Amino acid sequence: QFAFVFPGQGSQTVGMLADMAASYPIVEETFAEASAALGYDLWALTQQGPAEELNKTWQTQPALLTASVALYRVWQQQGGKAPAMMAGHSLGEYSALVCAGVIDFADAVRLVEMRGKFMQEAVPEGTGAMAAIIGLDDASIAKACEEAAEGQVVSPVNFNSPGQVVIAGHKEAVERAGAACKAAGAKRALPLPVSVPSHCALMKPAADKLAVELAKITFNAPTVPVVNNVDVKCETNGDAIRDALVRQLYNPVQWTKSVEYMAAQGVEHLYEVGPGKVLTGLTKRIVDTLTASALNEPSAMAAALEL
Repeated sequence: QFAFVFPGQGSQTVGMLADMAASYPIVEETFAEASAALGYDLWALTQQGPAEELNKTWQTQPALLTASVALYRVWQQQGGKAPAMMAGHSLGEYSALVCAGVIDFADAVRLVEMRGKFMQEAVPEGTGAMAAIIGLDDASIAKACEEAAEGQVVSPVNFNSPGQVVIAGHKEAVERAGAACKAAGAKRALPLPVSVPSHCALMKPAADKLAVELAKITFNAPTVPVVNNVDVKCETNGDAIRDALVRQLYNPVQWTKSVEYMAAQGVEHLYEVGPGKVLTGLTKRIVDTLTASALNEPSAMAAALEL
């Protein structure tokens, strides 16, 4: 049995899905739906860039959601069976919820554009930072962050695998926390092209704004289980899923535990339904007997549909 996993920010690149679109018209048709909802040509953005535009998060997010939904649509069109379960990394959670029939596609495109805007405006540029902590155990990192906070905010915001954890918060506190992580024996603490300090307390007021928008949108029952980032739970109540998306924004993404959870449910393979191979690469580091592969090139898509 397999699950579909859907990537988030960082997985975009200019030119992504070009080959798939050339093999499958439903890709650009899907992007045309999104672009009608957005009021600009999203496909052209993804194909032409420039990178700096594609990397602006209120454009990144709809771009990624659309890419993932397009790939799902190809799978389904070509006779692919539904996965046993779905999960997505931050933005990817929205993609999963669309593919699982919870949120209308166009609604979700508009939603994640607004999500990105709320996120971008959360704090002044130069206020926040993110850092990747490499080669330290989850607990040591949380403690380093606690000690380092000193009435600012800093906390683990992505648990991506054992020994790969992103922290975020106020710039100064993220500096202190990095240093402490190093001191605690971390192999690296790499500063990221952040700005937006996602998935920590700094995102509260953004989350409160998101809540207001989410409430306007119809949520349906999922047709396939979606493991959520915040609680590692498969909610089915439309209104519980909504609430989990609000809480998602200012709480850590529990990716490590979500992958463990899927494995525990009997999932044996993760297909990454989106551009890049980021979640694919995480998989074996979380559960070494799990396999993963991406479904963003025609041939790979073909090979999977043969199974």
